Order: sequence, then C-alpha cells, then structure tokens
Amino acid sequence: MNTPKEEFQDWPIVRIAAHLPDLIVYGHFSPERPFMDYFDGVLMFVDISGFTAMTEKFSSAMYMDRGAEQLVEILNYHISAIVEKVLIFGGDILKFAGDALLALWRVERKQLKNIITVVIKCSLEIHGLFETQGLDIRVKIGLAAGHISMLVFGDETHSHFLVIGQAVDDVRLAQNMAQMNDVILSPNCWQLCDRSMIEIESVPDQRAVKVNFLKPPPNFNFDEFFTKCTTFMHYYPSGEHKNLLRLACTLKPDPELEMSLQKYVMESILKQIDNKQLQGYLSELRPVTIVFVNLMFEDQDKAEEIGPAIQDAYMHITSVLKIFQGQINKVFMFDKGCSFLCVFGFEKVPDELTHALECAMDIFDFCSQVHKIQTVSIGVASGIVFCGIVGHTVRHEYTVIGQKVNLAARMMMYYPGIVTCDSVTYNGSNLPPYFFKELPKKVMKGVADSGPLYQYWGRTE
Amino acid sequence: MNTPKEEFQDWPIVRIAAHLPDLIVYGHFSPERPFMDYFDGVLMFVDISGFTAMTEKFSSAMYMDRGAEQLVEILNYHISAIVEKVLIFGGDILKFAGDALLALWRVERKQLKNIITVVIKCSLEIHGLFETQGLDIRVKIGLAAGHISMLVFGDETHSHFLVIGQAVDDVRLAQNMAQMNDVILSPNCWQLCDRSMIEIESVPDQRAVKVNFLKPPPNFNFDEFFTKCTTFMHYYPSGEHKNLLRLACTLKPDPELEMSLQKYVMESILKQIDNKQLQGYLSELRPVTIVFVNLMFEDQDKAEEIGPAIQDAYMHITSVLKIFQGQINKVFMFDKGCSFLCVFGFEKVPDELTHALECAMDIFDFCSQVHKIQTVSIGVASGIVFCGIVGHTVRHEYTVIGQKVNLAARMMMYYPGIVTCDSVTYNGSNLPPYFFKELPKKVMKGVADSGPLYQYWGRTE
Amino acid sequence: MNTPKEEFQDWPIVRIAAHLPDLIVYGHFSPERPFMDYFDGVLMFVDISGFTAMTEKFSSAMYMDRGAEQLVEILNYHISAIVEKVLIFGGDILKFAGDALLALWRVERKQLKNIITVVIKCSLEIHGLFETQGLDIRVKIGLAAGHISMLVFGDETHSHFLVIGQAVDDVRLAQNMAQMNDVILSPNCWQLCDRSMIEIESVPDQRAVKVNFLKPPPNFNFDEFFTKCTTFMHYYPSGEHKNLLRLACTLKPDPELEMSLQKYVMESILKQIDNKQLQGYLSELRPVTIVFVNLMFEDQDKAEEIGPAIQDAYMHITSVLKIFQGQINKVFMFDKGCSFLCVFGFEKVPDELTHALECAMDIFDFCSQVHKIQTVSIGVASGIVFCGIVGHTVRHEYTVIGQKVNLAARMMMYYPGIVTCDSVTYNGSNLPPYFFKELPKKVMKGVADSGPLYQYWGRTE
Ligand SMILES: Nc1ncnc2c1ncn2[C@@H]1O[C@H](COP(=O)(O)CP(=O)(O)OP(=O)(O)O)[C@@H](O)[C@H]1O
Ligand SMILES: Nc1ncnc2c1ncn2[C@@H]1O[C@H](COP(=O)(O)CP(=O)(O)OP(=O)(O)O)[C@@H](O)[C@H]1O
Ligand SMILES: Nc1ncnc2c1ncn2[C@@H]1O[C@H](COP(=O)(O)CP(=O)(O)OP(=O)(O)O)[C@@H](O)[C@H]1O
Ligand SMILES: [Ca+2]
Ligand SMILES: [Ca+2]
Ligand SMILES: [Ca+2]
Ligand SMILES: [Cl-]
Ligand SMILES: [Cl-]
Ligand SMILES: [Cl-]
Repeated sequence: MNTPKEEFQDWPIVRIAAHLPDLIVYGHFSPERPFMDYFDGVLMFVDISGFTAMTEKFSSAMYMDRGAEQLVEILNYHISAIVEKVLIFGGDILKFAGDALLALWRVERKQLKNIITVVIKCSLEIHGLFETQGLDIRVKIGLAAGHISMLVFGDETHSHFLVIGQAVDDVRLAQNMAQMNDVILSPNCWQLCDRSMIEIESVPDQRAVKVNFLKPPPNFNFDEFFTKCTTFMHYYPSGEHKNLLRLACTLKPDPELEMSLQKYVMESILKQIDNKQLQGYLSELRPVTIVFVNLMFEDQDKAEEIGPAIQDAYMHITSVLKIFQGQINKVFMFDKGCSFLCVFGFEKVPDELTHALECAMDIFDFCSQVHKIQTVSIGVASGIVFCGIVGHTVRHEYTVIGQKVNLAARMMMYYPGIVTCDSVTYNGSNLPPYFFKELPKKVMKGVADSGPLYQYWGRTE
Repeated sequence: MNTPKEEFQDWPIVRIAAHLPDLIVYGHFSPERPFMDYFDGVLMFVDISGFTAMTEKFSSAMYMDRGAEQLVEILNYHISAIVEKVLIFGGDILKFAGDALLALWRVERKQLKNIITVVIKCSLEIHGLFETQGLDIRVKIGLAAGHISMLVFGDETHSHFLVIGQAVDDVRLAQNMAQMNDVILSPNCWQLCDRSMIEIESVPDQRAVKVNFLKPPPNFNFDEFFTKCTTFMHYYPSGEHKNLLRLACTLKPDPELEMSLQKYVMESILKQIDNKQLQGYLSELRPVTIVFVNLMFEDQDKAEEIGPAIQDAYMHITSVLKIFQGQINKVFMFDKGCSFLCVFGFEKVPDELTHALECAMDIFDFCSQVHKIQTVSIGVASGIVFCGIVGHTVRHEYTVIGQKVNLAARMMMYYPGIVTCDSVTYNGSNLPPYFFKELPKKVMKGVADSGPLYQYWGRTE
Repeated sequence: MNTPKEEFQDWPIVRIAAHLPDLIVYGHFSPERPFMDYFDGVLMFVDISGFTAMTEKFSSAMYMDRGAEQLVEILNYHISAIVEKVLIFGGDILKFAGDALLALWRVERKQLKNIITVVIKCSLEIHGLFETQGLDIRVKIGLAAGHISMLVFGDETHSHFLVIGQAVDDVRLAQNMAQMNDVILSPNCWQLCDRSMIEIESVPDQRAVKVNFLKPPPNFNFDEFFTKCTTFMHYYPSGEHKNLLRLACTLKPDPELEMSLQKYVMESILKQIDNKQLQGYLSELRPVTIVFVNLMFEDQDKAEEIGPAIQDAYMHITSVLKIFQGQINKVFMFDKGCSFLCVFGFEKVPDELTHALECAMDIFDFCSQVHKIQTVSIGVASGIVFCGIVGHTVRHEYTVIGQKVNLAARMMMYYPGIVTCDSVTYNGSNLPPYFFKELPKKVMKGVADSGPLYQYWGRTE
C-alpha cells in the first residue's frame, strides 16, 4: 500500500487555539463563573518600547495609506521571534498587552529554582535579538516567581481569564524598574533562583535586582539541564511532534472544547477564522475612543475576595457597553487592580464621544457600590490607534496600540477615584463645561502630550 | 545549476477535479447525451448514522451561531479518514450522498474475487475507526460486486453521472439490511469473494450475508497480495507520485478537459474555486425546501432503456426548476429508481413554498407521460437543513444534510405515485385545503416526527 | 531544546517583490526623478504568439463565462516554465509585456562572452519546451548583448523603470526578424559570443544571425562552466538558499524598502496583497479603451537626453489621466521610442470613449511641445481585452492581452505623428465626423482586421 504524507490540517479549533494559551486550551474546569485555580510558576513580562511613537509616525502621508499593513508586518516580525524563543524554551504566552506580552512557566513548587535558570537564559536570548539592530525600538523584561492564581470570569457567551498574585505584581513592578534593554528579577525571584549561577547588580532604592549575565558552573551543559526541566513541563512538544512550536497545533475537532474556547475570542476574529471575512480588514489605523477602567481592592492578591467582585463588575460592564456599542478588548491586572480595556468604534457610530463618557459614568456608579471595590478609576482617550492581530502564526491575539491607549492607562492611575477624559473627547462631545471639570496638568510617564485633561463631572451638579 | 523544489500547484482544474471521481476525470467519452458505458467492479456504500440528529442539535443556541462551522469541521474530520482509507486501498469515491458515500473499485471480470478481499479488508479498517470512539455516531457498510453501468446525461452547460445495475441495487439493499456497525455482502458478492478467507453469519429472511472477520490462509501477506491487485488498478498513485492520494492532484491545465469537468460542478462552487467568493459562505444552516423526485421503471437495470428517459426527464426538470429558482443537488439510483434531489432557496426568494409545490406538480405531469416511466414519486419537505462541502481536501462534494432531507426521501418511497408535502410546506403556503389532501400517518424509517403529511392535489378538482 | 521547522513566511514585502525584478528590489538609488544608471549585460526577449487569438476565442460561449480564469491558468502554466528556466539559469525577468517578457543577465564588461553561452543554452531549453506540444502557440526569442542604461522616473507616490540602449533596440529588432520557433542573435551579440561553440545561418538582408545549435568543445561540462559564471552573478540563490528560485523570497520587513517598492505596483494589486480583496477579481475579460502613447527622440540611446523628457512627459500623462480616470499599465522602449500603455475602464465609467480621445489630444499637445521629443504617436483601440496577473508565483506582473492591445500598438507605429482611433471608438463616441478624419486602410503586422481607422482631428478645425 501507499503511505501518503499527512498535510498539517488547519481546523477552526486549531485556528481558535492560537488566540489562547495552553493554560486555557488544556485547562479543563467548571463552567461556573467566577472560577479560581491556584498554582506556582515563573512569569516573564516582555515590553517593547518606541512602537506607539512608530504607530503615530505610520499614520503620516509617507506610507501612502498602508500604515496599518506596514505596522503589523514589522511589529509581528519582531514579536514572532520573541514568541518563538518563549515557546521553544517551554513557556506559555498568556496575554498580548499591545506591544508587550506576558509569558508563564507553570511548574510544581520545588522545580522553580531550575526553571528560573531557563527563563533567565530565555530572557537573555530575547534581549540578545535587539542589541544587534526597527531603528529605535528597545525592550524591557521583568521576571518574577512564586504563587500565581488564575481567575476565569464571564457570562454564557463570553469568557475572560487573568492571573493574580504577588508574582503578578512583582513581575510588573520589576518591568517598571527596568532601564532600556535590562532584565530585572523581583525580590522573591533571585532568592528562588540559583544564586551561584546568576550575577547581579543592585537597583537604587529597591530590593529587586538586575541580571548582568549567567555564570554557570564548570562542566555545565544547558542542553542537558534543559532536558531535565522538560520532564516537569506538561505540554512541551515531544517525540513525533517535537518539530512543532505548540502542542495546540495537533488539536482535533471537539465541539465541546471549541464551544468553550470560542467564548474567549471576539466575534470579528471568529468570522475571519470561519473564512467569512478577509484577513486584512482587522488590521487598520482607525479613530477610536479608549475607555480604560481600573478596579482596585483592599487585598489585590486574594482570589476568593476579588474574583466575585470582578465577575459582578464584568456583568454590568458588558451590559452597558452593549447598549452604547462598546467592546472589552482585554482584562488584566494593572498595578494593584484589575483593568478592563474597552474600545468604542471598533461598531462605528456618530456621537461615540457622547456615549463613551456616559458609559464611563454608568460603569463608575455601579462599580463604586459593588462590595469590596475600594477605588474605581476610569480614563478616556480618543484618536487614531492601531487595531490588529499581534503575535506568531501559532500564538497571536487581537490587540490595540497607540499613544491614546497609553494616555487612558495613565489617566486612571494618575487621576484615581474619578472618570477622566482627554481634550479630543471634551471638545468633540458637546455637553456644557458644567458637565466637565478642567484638571491640573500632571507630568505623566510614557506619554508625549496630554493637552487639557478633564474630569467628567456628570449631568447633575 | 540549482534544482529548486517544485511546490504543489493548486490549479483550478485540480480544484475542480476534487469534486469528481476518477471515473469522470479520466473518463473520455462522447459529448452526446445520454451516454452509457458498461464495466465490472466492486461497490462499497458507507453510511454514517446520527448526523441528522446532530445537525438538528447544532441549530440550537449553545453553538452560538457557529453550528454550520462546527458541523462541517467534525463531519469532515471523520469522513476525511474514511475517504483516505478508500483512496489508499485503491478505491474511487463516486458520490457523496449527504453523510453517506459511494465508492467503486473498477476492474476486469476475472479480478473481482481478488478485489473483494481488498474491499472487505478496507471496509473492516473503516469500521475499525469508529469502534474506538462524535459520541453517538454509527456506520453501516454494504458491499456488492458484479456488472455496473454508468449513465452520463445533461444539457450543454451541465452534466450529471450515475451508476446503474444489479450491483448498484445489491449494495443499497445490503446497506439497508446492515445493523449498527456491520458489513453486509450481497448474494452475488461472497459468491464472487474467496470463501476460504471470509467468515460469515446468515441474515434472517435474507440471501445476503454479514462479514464477521477475515481468516486469511497461513503464509498470507496482505502487503504483497495488495501489490498484485494494484497491477489491475489504472490510476493508483505510483512511482514518483506514490506519496499522493489521487492521481488527479497531478492534473495540468487543459481547457478542453476543464470545460468538460466544470459542467458537473455548480456555479456557486466554481466561483469559490476561482477565488471570487469566500470559502465559508457555502457552509451554512439555512431554511430550504427539499423536493425529492423519484422515477421508477419496468426494468431498472436496463441502461439503454432508462437512459433516454432520464435524459428527457432532466431536460424538463432543469427548465421548470430554472423558472421557479430550483437547483439539482444530486442525481442517483435510490431503491429501484433514479432520484433527483432538488433544493429551493439554496436563490433565496419569498413564496418559495408556493413555487416548490407547483413545480413538483409540473415535474410530475411531464414525467408521468414520458415513455418507459412507470411511476413518478415526489416528496417535499421544508426546514433548516445543512448545506456545505463534505469530504477530503482531494475528494469532496457539495451536499445537503438534515432530517427534512430524510423526510422527503421517505415520502416518495412510502407514498409512491403522487406528490407529497410536509406540515411546514402546507401551512407556510396558502392555497386552500381543496388544493391539498390530508394523508394517513405512516410510521417511517429514519425520521423522527412527520407531523401531518399532505398530498398536493392540484389547482383544479 | 526543540529545533522547529521554519515555515516560509509570506510577508507583504515578499509579495510586493514578486512584481519587480532584482534590478529594482536590490537596486538602491537616489529618490530624485529622473534617475539613470549604466551597466553591461545580455538581454533575452521571449515573445509568445497565438495568445491574442486564443484570448479572442476564450470570450466565446463555450467557456461558460470562465474565459478569464481558463486563460490565466493555461497562460501562466506555460509562462511559469519559461520564468523558471530564466531564473534557474541566473536571469532576471525585468518586465512582462503581455504574453511576451524581457529578461536580463547583468554582468561586468569582460564576462559577456561567457554569459551569452548561458543565455543561448537557456533560450534553447525555453524553445525546447514548445517543440513537444496549447495547440497553436509559437515562441520567438531575440538575444542582444552590450551597453544597457536603466531609467527610473515618476512622482512621489508612483515609480516606473525602463531600460535604454543599443542592446535594448537590438534585442527587439532581433525578435521581429525571428521566424516561428527561432533564436536570433543581434550583430553585436555573436561577435561577443564564443564563435567556436555556436553554429549559425545568415538572415536575408540582415546583419543579425539565427542560432541553429550549440557545438561545444570536446571535454566541455556545462554544469562546471555554469558554476564559473555564477561567481559573477550577484543575487543567484546559493548555500542554504540554493533551493529557492529568487533571493527576493528571503526578504524581511523593511518599511523604508517597502515604501520604495510599493510605488512601482498598482493600488489594486496592493489591496489584493494586503488581503483586502479576493484574488480572482483582477483576472477578467472586460471591455476597455487602450491608449497607446509613443514618444520618439533624435537620439533614443542617450539616457541623459531622453530621461528628463520622459519624466516631464510622465508628470503630464499621469495628471491628465487622473482627470479622465486612466491608468498607466506599462512603460517601455518600443521601437525607437518610449511607449506608455494606458488603459481606461480598468475606473469603469460611461462616456469612456469621449474621455479617451480628449486625453489623447491633451497628451499629444503637451508632449509635442516638450523639448527633445521629435515625434508623438498615439493609438486608441476599444474592445474586450484580458486583464490579470501573468507569470510565476515568485515573479509575476499585472498586464493586458488582446487583439485591441496589438491594434493600438501598431496604429502609433504605422500612423506616426498623429492621434488615431479604431472603428469602435469612433462610432461609440459621438463627436461629429468633423472631429475625426477617415484614414486609408494600411495592412498591419500582428493584427487581424482593423476596420475603418480614424484620426482624431480635434474640437476646432
Ligand atoms: N494594549 C495595551 N495593553 C495593556 N496595557 C497597555 C496597552 N497600551 C498601553 N498600555 C499601558 O500604557 C502604559 C505605557 O507604558 P510605557 O512602558 O511607559 C510605554 P513604552 O513601553 O516604554 O513604549 P510604547 O509607548 O511604544 O509602548 C503601560 O502602563 C501599559 O500598561
Ligand atoms: N444528502 C442525501 N443524499 C442521498 N440520500 C439522502 C440524503 N439525505 C437523506 N437521504 C435519504 O434519507 C434516507 C435516510 O436513511 P437512514 O439510514 O434511515 C438515516 P441514518 O443514516 O441511519 O442516520 P442519519 O439520519 O444521520 O443519516 C436514506 O434512504 C437516504 O437515501
Ligand atoms: N501587453 C503588451 N505589452 C507590450 N506590447 C504589446 C502588448 N500587447 C501588444 N503589444 C504590441 O503589439 C505588437 C504585436 O506583436 P506581434 O508579434 O506581431 C503578435 P504575436 O506575438 O505574433 O502573437 P499575439 O498576437 O498572440 O501576441 C507588438 O509590437 C507588441 O509590442
Ligand atoms: Ca508598552
Ligand atoms: Ca444517512
Ligand atoms: Ca505578442
Ligand atoms: Cl492577566
Ligand atoms: Cl450514482
Ligand atoms: Cl523596459
């Protein structure tokens, strides 16, 4: 008989699986909402700098109305290489935060010390890519190890996951401390790490530490040491499938599973995956209204406490967003609180600025009175941001990039406890100035020019 | 010099060839209509059960308006494996009858006895796939060997082929006798088969027999025995091309040939093949009106007798269908008669129920008075049926699946000599009840609930 | 660690690079317009005959409205084989002139003699393809070696390149002399070629010569001799990439470069490359209005003289074309002059014939008064011509084919110094006959039936 070659079949379930991590794909858990699960592991948070400035530049006339297609191409080219090195070293890319991403190495408690050596060596090879030579892009890496807690929340047709814990805080703080082209270990990490191998220098006014270089023992063989660590890695491609990047590529049609997975991904993306829409139309530089919500609590690391609150918060957010036409792009822990990245005009309608401000007030009013929510903080920005699918062929997500996305993210941090909006949203909308308040100009990190920032006061006095 | 790798070129003629068997692709014959050709061979009729119930289930709310895409995926996943095993064992998939399919091993008279061993071993490996574990699907296989007669009919822009003979009757009867997960040999088969190898048990009130297992001679080598049989197989991939499933994959641009082949395939499919339409839009769960015609004769096996009649019948069918907006999905011998599967709203228009009943009457009136047509039987059903491309990448066809397709197929059998319509067609249309007659409720095989079935009586009394 | 296979990534810059030669892709030069660059090399001009007759045939009823898709398929099938043999022998396909194409082997002065042996052996293998057996197609090859001069001209959003020199004239004249299935060397070639190897017969009333066959020295090894010549070839795939046809396939995202390259390609093609348009819709048999401009000079080979003139000519052409809706398909040296192939209704509008004639007059009036332009000659033809992407997957261009394209090309040659239009353009438009003049019927090469040809006289007397 003939033994014909079996072509890699590109099933919808395999296409959908590219938008999610192995954490979710092979994570079988109760459909009850919320849901929590606890485990240990190492977290890597890679952040690329200079792309929002590049995104701003690509809207200019010189790219001849191909700025969105020029941006995805160069953006994905560099991120694909990063994603490969994460996947090849046994990592799981959890989430794509615009030009930044969050990776995870999930392991049992005792095997952290060994994994951090793998994650550190991985992070150095990632940094090694962009020391060579896409002329002004830098990269920041923060590493943290310890207890992590997944939270899965949502309704019957949608689902959203996010990670919680001291490690999730540590990794972000570590990355904020990071200078241009540096690797920062949290205080719990480095303590967990094998201290004989890793050389470091102390950060000023900080208990975290910077990695200079690995100084491995004499007869050390990283190829052998890696193979030991792969024993504890669950879904690392092996045997016949060792040539693959992800085990998710080998998935087979399973209606039950696909129904579960499709809830996490947007309808626009599913239409494209189902071949009922062209691939290029999701990549675009369009005028949107960013609405960056941020919910803070008394104890941010307590999964059983904040889990129910975020579920209650989501159910209201998604409902009021649906009335005005908004959509939740991403949900993730952003500096001591869960943050919903909402977008209007993704759903293009006039009076979008008038809707966005009213919904921010609507969300603020409900979220303030939900139990255990200590502080609600919302930021609103409007302008030309990039929208599109960012990542590798086997691991990518739909995300938004731009200076207005940065702006809205800072506004909720720098102006907490209140709803805030930029100059474009203020003037574009036309409620009287009694509806707003002019705020003092604060100098903000990671943003060029705020202009006059305002606080949406409300309809009544 | 450099010797670069030659990428498999996906020409339109190769794409079109996937919708047809090798019987038609490499069958060069006169363009006169009708056309008959006579030969010997073994027929396998594989039928999957439980998918119309699954199709009904996939229209529910839990699949979140991705039931059509969920269905094709799981359906094709299982059928692809079946198609592979047919193609790898040297078979030719003639036709896809919804979730069922018809295969053919064409050989000279004396080599039947050897081929049936190959077809039986093939059928056992096909049954072997679904004994393991898509939780409630069963499969039925019927096998028949003997004289077969092809009939090619149609007009100048369209063509339709179908097989005729005692073997074509035997194989269907064999499959109807088959219990869940069984292999049934016709009485002519088993007599043709090597009786020393095959063990069987007798079917009650039947001259056909069930296959239990192969009991091959002591020093038998199926790999060697297969290679002998491949000598008599014309188009079995070999040499440089042995890695391919079909020889049709190696086809090269030939306007003459492509003009001949494109007539067999629908315009909707050609538009998709020509890349003037997205792939996903043909896969859909849509409300249609099935019109299942069935023409019976005095001698069903006589190709020279019924061939001209079916040609005359087609020419009227296609003309009156074009007036109302119908389309012939499939034509094939279904239990002692040639049966046209027609579909309305494939061509979406209001008053589609009013058109379907009038055309059934129109077809009935003409077909009754065409010479040699003993009995005309038409069944009409309306509801949500699945439409889409079913099969393997190299061998697939556009077909329809659903409980309403089953219903219309039974109605013409159980209520012969008259036009019949279901409750949905009766009430949806609004001719007075004088135009219809209420029929007695018969218990029908392969259908859940008929409801009140009616007979379309006519305009006049 | 795992070392996964790296799938050929199909970046937009790689897709765009297929529409251009290595001359342009790896040619880094000043953005000033015009730009000239001088070098030596061998030119091959392959021309296929009988396809415009085939194109005319494919518009008939027998192809069932798939003539455009049938034509591209068979056309590209034969041209792909030609393109491969050019690329494999180290050539660079400069331009696709409908069913004809222009190749280039760029080398230093002293290595011509060796390259011509490679080009001749290449041309014989190209001719060898179509001596076997797409029933009435012939091929003509002309070869010329010597000094070549590139000219790059255009505006800020578009660019156009073309080659100038005695070699560029020689190669066209050589091809015009060529009988059906012949290889013609120019007088400078053959003198450059190794005369011991190549056997020839003299052409009547001509200093050019026909190639009969190569008669290589005793212990000659073409595989070894080729490898010597590849030392002087810049971009010939080698090492890890020797399995590729073009080095351009290995291109990596470079915004600067991609901005430069995208100007050469049409917006319609970029939309398709960006996946915002289906591939099939550019392939079509549509009614157009061809406007074939031809600018002649005192010294056609002088790059510094005619370069500025063509730049000045282009800037007016593109502007007046944009008013009426025209588009420049191709620009190239056609028999002693630079020729712009313009097309209307590519931009479908009524009164397209009324626009085309006025623009021809507009272009004629300006171009006549531009310095150094000795003779302006314009031809206008209207009818069903083929439009689509012609070539290989790695090297293809958007071009137009048809008898009306031939007609407009002859009209400007046979009726120089004036604007001319065919019978279809005359009668379809409705300016009074005072606006036109009836011309005498000249017998023209490469066209079937002119009908009454007219001269667009003008609005005033
Ligand atoms: N798509 C997205 N997902 C998550 N966070 C985002 C985001 N877009 C912007 N932000 C937020 O905006 C803030 C900006 O971070 P910074 O590090 O100061 C900018 P950068 O990374 O140095 O260069 P960039 O502006 O090119 O991104 C971060 O706190 C980040 O969380
Ligand atoms: N697309 C199609 N092509 C040909 N015949 C069809 C068809 N859809 C339904 N039928 C007819 O409907 C009848 C139903 O056959 P059965 O075997 O009783 C149903 P089954 O195969 O057991 O499970 P199913 O209902 O999931 O198909 C058959 O006689 C068949 O010919
Ligand atoms: N797309 C295109 N690009 C460049 N020139 C074209 C063209 N279409 C037609 N022509 C011109 O039309 C003329 C016709 O050339 P001929 O050689 O006489 C026709 P042929 O090649 O023998 O068969 P054909 O008519 O199938 O092409 C040439 O001078 C050519 O330059
Ligand atoms: Ca960032
Ligand atoms: Ca069935
Ligand atoms: Ca030609
Ligand atoms: Cl998260
Ligand atoms: Cl049939
Ligand atoms: Cl040119």
